[PDB]
Amino acid sequence: CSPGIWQLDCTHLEGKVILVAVHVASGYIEAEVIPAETGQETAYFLLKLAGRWPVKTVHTDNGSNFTSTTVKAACWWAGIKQEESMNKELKKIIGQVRDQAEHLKTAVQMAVFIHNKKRKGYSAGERIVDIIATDI
Amino acid sequence: CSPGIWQLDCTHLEGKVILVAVHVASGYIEAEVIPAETGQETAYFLLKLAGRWPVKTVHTDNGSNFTSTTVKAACWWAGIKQEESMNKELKKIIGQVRDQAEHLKTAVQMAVFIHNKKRKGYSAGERIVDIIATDI
Ligand SMILES: Cn1c([C@H](OC(C)(C)C)C(=O)O)c(-c2ccc3c(c2)CCCO3)c2ccccc21
Ligand SMILES: Cn1c([C@H](OC(C)(C)C)C(=O)O)c(-c2ccc3c(c2)CCCO3)c2ccccc21
Repeated sequence: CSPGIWQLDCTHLEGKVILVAVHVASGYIEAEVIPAETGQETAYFLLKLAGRWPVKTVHTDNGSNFTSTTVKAACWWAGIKQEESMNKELKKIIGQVRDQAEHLKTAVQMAVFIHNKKRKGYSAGERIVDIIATDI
Repeated sequence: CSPGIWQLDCTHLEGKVILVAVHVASGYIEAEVIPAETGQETAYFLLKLAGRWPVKTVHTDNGSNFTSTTVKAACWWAGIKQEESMNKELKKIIGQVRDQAEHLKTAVQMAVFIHNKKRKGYSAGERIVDIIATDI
């Protein structure tokens, strides 16, 4: 599909919030552990994401995630418009690696690493880079 | 140069710590505002970075940044080996945009966005994506 389409959602583990972004065209994932499931966190995350990738449109499974003024401000400034089982796979790898790390965020980043590097025969990271490069 | 070489340093503003990573071959920047200039923050940042890009070697202007056990553990797990004026340009853009945002971290991410999108005639983001894709 379009190379600038992303998907953004939050999942929960150990009473903590995990913000997950998926480059739909590729399956590449970015994730962060946030204290509160607030629009301020979502907006800051969006700013980080747009400065790194060409983000055209963002989809979500909880539309109310994108109603706060802070979120709309972030999408406005970065020129972003609104528009899986990835949470389940990521939760799988997280469960697999959880005991190697004290904090949940470390295991989250470990799982992101594994998922993006996994070969399927390019990997998710290779796929996102190649799609965005080709589009150039 | 080699597409897997990164540069990592911390700068200071408003009594806060900004961790800055530069993809040397391209000039692409990632940055985060951290509470303390500790090895734990550096290690977590490195885990995030390696899961997103093919990180082979990391250089720094403060070698003692990479002596903590936590840092070496992160480089071990991700398979990372040790080995500008970007801080000044980034500080420039940050100064330019600082009044549009309440928090420093928002202005930092704004500056990262501007720098990575700036045209020079591809941009830094386009360059990193194209280098890493070509290397594929
Ligand atoms: C607290 N802590 C952690 C780690 O937490 C941070 C990443 C935030 C530092 C955590 O939650 O277990 C590490 C550590 C660093 C790297 C690393 C791993 C664990 C596991 C996967 C591979 O990479 C570590 C090492 C020596 C002392 C203390 C440590
Ligand atoms: C506190 N706050 C912020 C912003 O802080 C966060 C990003 C952490 C939310 C800050 O430091 O000024 C924003 C805001 C959101 C997006 C955005 C900008 C500012 C400026 C550049 C373009 O993008 C915002 C909006 C409505 C109410 C409160 C706000």
